[PDB]
Amino acid sequence: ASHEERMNNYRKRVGRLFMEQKAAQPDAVKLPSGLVFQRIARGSGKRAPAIDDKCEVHYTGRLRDGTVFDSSRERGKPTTFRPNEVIKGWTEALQLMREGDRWRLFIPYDLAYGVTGGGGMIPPYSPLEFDVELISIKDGGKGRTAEEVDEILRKAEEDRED
Ligand SMILES: CC(C)C[C@H](NC(=O)[C@@H]1CCCCN1S(=O)(=O)Cc1ccc(F)cc1)C(=O)NCc1cccnc1
Ligand code: NA
Ligand code: NA
Ligand code: NA
Ligand code: NA
Repeated sequence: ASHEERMNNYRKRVGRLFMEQKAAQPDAVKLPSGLVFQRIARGSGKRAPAIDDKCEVHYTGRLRDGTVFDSSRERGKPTTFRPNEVIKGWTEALQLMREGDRWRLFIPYDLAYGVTGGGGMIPPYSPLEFDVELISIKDGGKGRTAEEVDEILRKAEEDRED
């Protein structure tokens, strides 16, 4: 095995251990895609964004070792994204969040920057950790209802072992 293969095998191994350890947290929820989240706060909003709604958020992104690769909080002002403009783990999570929700997201590499990595700071095969707060959705949000979301999340917890 070449060095690159051995290095990426290592990256995949420790990344998978990280994902497993975070999914085993009692308040963590694992979704079928592989996305894991913990609720930091439950918002009072009643609608999740649609795939093309503009979401105002505060976030901090960290690698498995805690290194911060990007943070709107450090910039002192929120950032606005649509779900269809962001990595797959965020696209999925945002459509399951309502205004005021604050989540810790644990994103496996295949729902993040994948085999190439990104930004110079995220190497190949990196899981990512985000603390994300959904502050507002432009014009209220045209996605799932709070009740639709909660059923998905309830049912997701039920079928964890499946
Ligand atoms: C301007 C922004 C809309 C772009 C967007 N950003 C993100 O989706 C993530 C999550 C949301 C917060 C922002 N970040 S981030 O903080 O992780 C970026 C980052 C990475 C590495 C680093 F070193 C520093 C920062 C992006 O990349 N989309 C392209 C794409 C889509 C699907 C698959 N792959 C790539
Ligand atoms: Na971390
Ligand atoms: Na939610
Ligand atoms: Na990644
Ligand atoms: Na990566």
